[PDB]
Amino acid sequence: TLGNTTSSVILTNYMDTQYYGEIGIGTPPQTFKVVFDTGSSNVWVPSSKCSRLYTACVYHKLFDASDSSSYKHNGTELTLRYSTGTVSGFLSQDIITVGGITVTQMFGEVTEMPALPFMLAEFDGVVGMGFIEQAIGRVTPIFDNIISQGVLKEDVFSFYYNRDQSLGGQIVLGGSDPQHYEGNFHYINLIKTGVWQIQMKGVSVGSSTLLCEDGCLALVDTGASYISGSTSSIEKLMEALGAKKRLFDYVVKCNEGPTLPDISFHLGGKEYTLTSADYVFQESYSSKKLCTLAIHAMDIPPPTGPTWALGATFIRKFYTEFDRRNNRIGFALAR
Ligand SMILES: COCCCCC1(CNC(=O)[C@@H]2CNC[C@H](NS(=O)(=O)c3ccc(C)cc3)C2)c2ccccc2Oc2ccccc21
Ligand SMILES: *[C@@H]1O[C@H](CO)[C@@H](O)[C@H](O)[C@H]1NC(C)=O
Repeated sequence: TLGNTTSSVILTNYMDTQYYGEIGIGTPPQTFKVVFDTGSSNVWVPSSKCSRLYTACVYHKLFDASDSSSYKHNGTELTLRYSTGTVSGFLSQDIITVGGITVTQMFGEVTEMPALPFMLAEFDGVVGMGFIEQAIGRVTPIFDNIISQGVLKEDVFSFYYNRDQSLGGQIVLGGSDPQHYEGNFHYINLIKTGVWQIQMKGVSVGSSTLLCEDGCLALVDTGASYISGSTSSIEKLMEALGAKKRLFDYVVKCNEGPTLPDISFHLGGKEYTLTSADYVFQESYSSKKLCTLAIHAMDIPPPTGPTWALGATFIRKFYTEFDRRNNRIGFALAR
């Protein structure tokens, strides 16, 4: 069933690395800062039942079921794994408000939240924008529950991520916002339903296709901060850039940031090009300082990986539309 409704969520941009919006859980609503993640399908927030020995729980908003008149108990144990850390807790049900839409949703109350990395988290929880296939406990994802209401003009959702005092970004549920893109969308069909993953035809450093020559996978992840490849791919890429590997990143000398070549991603029919301005955190131009890149090595395990991931580095240049009706991803140049 389709309606006429489009709904939007204003996002906050934290240092070009974290983009999050707000949701309300319960009656009266308890508000949480959440990441809208196409790379996962579970909704979770920290719990009032999290032990204060977890320092992260001291530093974030906690859902208290005892203050909500609409809460429905479940209790099923749940463990959720991410790139940087793992959370564990139990399932609960309550009303969730996302941009004006009110939906009865099953979500996990997190009772184990490690200080590393959750102390670095500016957001409280996560809202999974993926398919039921990737959902732990085979729990209906929020978008599937929103589609079921028959209010949305279309079964699509769009992402706009700004460059670091105005709008941090925007999510549109049931459409796209033309104020944030230029030209026309170019679509790429998903390899298979269940994942927001597409086929990538090659990666060039300069003009020459130095990587992904025999084809590779690309996960379009709104919950990822960077553009990521396997340890091997990123080693070749960085060697070509003249970047040196540290513990958590690669760096160049700040003076050599503007001289770095363009990086292109062959997706569907087109070439998606990023200049050094799009992938270097250009904090200065000093010969005496090191500058980080917005491209990181990430070994994404099977069945999803080995795969590349196109996170916020890519979405900042290319406004992204996720089409649930036709199992495809659309890109247009972001305004
Ligand atoms: C663009 O804004 C996103 C900002 C949030 C990113 C970010 C980091 N990004 C992430 O975790 C990614 C979010 N999207 C799903 C992805 N899963 S995966 O399939 O690629 C994968 C799964 C397991 C392993 C071992 C490796 C890869 C991991 C985050 C996102 C969602 C959930 C938790 C989370 O933790 C933290 C904790 C601290 C700091 C950043 C994060
Ligand atoms: C928890 O939710 C699932 C559906 O996700 C349901 O089938 C199950 O019976 C629930 N468990 C309890 C104890 O309510």
